[PDB]
Amino acid sequence: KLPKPVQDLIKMIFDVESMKKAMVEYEIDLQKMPLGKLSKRQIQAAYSILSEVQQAVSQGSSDSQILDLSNRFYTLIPHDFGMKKPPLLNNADSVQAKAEMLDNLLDIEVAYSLLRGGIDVNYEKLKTDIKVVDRDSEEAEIIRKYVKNTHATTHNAYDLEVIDIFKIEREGECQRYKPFKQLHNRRLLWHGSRTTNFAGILSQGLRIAPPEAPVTGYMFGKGIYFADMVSKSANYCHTSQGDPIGLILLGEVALGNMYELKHASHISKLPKGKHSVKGLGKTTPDPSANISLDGVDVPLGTGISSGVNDTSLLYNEYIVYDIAQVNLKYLLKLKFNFKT
Ligand SMILES: COC(=O)c1cnc(N2CCN(C(=O)c3ccc(-c4nc5cccc(C(N)=O)c5[nH]4)cc3)CC2)nc1
Repeated sequence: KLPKPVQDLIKMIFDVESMKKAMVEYEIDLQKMPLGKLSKRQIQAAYSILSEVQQAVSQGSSDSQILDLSNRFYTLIPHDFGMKKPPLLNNADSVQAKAEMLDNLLDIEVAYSLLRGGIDVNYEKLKTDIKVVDRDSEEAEIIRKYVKNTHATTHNAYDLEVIDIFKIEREGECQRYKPFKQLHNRRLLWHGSRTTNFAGILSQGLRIAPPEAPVTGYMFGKGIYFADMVSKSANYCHTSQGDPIGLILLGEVALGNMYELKHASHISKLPKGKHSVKGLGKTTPDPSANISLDGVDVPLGTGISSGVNDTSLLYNEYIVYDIAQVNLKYLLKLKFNFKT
């Protein structure tokens, strides 16, 4: 009954094929730990094992206090390690991969638990209004200016192809966002993610990392992270040429007084007065070219110098610390054409 490209979208983000493939990747044992068996106790409780483990990554527990811990992680999240003894979780390079693993499992769990309980039926459980923006229109044309124009040259692994442009209103967000709709400095910014996560995103909104989750890797702490160049968000689609179709959001995020840092602070509470963090990049879109939809900054100028030496970022990052500061506006279906 819905339009074709929206029916395809729901078959993309509820594809049980993708989910199983994403666990064979992470070397999870699907015999002991199938899709159904993924519960929310475990991921929180696995995260928990990546408190204590990290809680002795800087002291370095010693195997007397590591082995048992590194062990007790595999009780809940079993793995299938070829023929080589299980990689012992005793470094921050290891706990990174596992941090990103549970980060993904959590939304794969959301996707199943929605599909399993009670393609128009799966649309219902996304609790999101999904409407097609039409190619030839203007709304269509200023989204494409932004995608072609703010492609960064450091990101030369792919050309960016727009397939479908959807308009999105998640149930309850409009109300949640009224308080921040009157805040100054509001931007339509990019947010990329794995398509296995999008079941979780559309249904639950963009969340901040749970408190059980590790220290660092989080440059500007546990917040919702946006970019102004599509490439930077495009990269967190983690698409191979095996699966060359990604999903990237546009968000209205109400940034207000941006706290402007040029190196990592694990920001735990924002300064009285500040509403977001702005990681200052080397390159920033032509601020000349910044356009205005409905009292929202659409920064779609091409890359020029910010002029700003003495940053650890090649490109800007926006972070909020309140889920209510985001109001998701569009969802884009992209093809990744690769260059080698
Ligand atoms: C053990 O400590 C470590 O060394 C370590 C631990 N954990 C880690 N890691 C696990 C925890 N980490 C994250 O969940 C994380 C992932 C993505 C971003 C992010 N940044 C963005 C900037 C602009 C736009 C976007 C976007 N998606 O549009 C951005 N997304 C941020 C954080 C980070 C990686 N890495 C290292």
